[PDB]
Amino acid sequence: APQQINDIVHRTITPLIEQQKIPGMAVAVIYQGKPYYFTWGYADIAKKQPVTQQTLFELGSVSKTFTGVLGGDAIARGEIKLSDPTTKYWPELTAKQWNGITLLHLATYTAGGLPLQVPDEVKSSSDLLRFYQNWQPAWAPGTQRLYANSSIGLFGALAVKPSGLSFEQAMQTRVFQPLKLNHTWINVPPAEEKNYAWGYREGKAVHVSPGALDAEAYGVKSTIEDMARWVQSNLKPLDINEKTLQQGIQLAQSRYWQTGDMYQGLGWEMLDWPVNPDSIINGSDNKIALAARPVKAITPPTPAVRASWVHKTGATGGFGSYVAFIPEKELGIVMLANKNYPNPARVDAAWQILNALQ
Ligand SMILES: *C(=O)/C=C/N[C@@H](C(=O)O)[C@](C)(Cn1cc[n+](C)n1)S(=O)O
Ligand SMILES: [Cl-]
Ligand SMILES: [Zn+2]
Ligand SMILES: [Zn+2]
Ligand SMILES: [Zn+2]
Repeated sequence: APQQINDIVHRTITPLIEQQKIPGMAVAVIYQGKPYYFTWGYADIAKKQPVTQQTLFELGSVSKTFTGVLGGDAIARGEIKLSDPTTKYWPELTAKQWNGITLLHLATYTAGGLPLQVPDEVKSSSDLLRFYQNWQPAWAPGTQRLYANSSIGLFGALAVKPSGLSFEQAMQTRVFQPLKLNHTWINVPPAEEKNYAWGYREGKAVHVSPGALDAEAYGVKSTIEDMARWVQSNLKPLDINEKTLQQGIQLAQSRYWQTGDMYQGLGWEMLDWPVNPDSIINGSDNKIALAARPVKAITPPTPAVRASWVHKTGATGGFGSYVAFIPEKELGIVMLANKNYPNPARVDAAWQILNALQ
């Protein structure tokens, strides 16, 4: 890699690892469209297995970017419309509060207060229906954004219904395979489990536990190479030969709602570039990122703006991830770690690197 990249990566990430006690980390810096890879530490401490470019990490909520693009691909196929009512795809959702809640609201967390989590007691389709049937909204739809796995999670599940495919089969055939993400998995196959890093929480080795709608909201695992290719695909959608997927990527970066200097896409979140770094750093703290905030509709949604900081944080019990990119500059970064360390530390490091390379 260019010396300038090597230097800023060492001086930014090695101290981050020292400061945050991260056991293993993989970073990809995309510079002029090309990924440069860096690894540190161990995927499995006790076995002394190093992190490599083939190590699988839990992406956590970075998974929502795949769900948003899959939903965009379904829009481009004409299979769904964001204005469609939820009940078109789930008629059994007869409760009156669902009158007026659209797929747009589900995808963008604006349904009116769907909770952050699907309750752990939900273990079957019948349990899931009772959960949504009994939910009482705190706000009218389309007025407040409250980040929630139960919101975009339902969006993903319903968006694939017209295809007749399971969510996992839809994601594999319509996103992973066309983009040659051949080491990205909702369910890690046994033959690949040897590359699956352990996450570390308070010293103990942990993996994410199953949960309702986990694949849609936080359940994808991937390598640093595949995630760099994901960033390249979102930086340069016109390079993708499948037209519905090219357009789905663009639709996921459209701006549907604004709150402060942040715009809500499908999975992705966006800000105008140049960005105020303190805003993205401070705003990534869960105290803010998970709080309810009023939104203003953008009608029609702004088509994907090239001069944007586009990003998503993600976490599981034992992992912490971050992806950010700037289409106008063909600049991006992926940071995968097997410790869940505070989001602001992730964003600060990413901005220090990309700012140095602009
Ligand atoms: C996106 O990053 C969301 C991640 N969810 C985390 C979290 O809430 O901190 C997990 C995945 C929570 N969770 C709920 C149900 N299950 C199986 N995990 S993590 O702490 O376990
Ligand atoms: Cl140094
Ligand atoms: Zn040094
Ligand atoms: Zn791969
Ligand atoms: Zn392989």
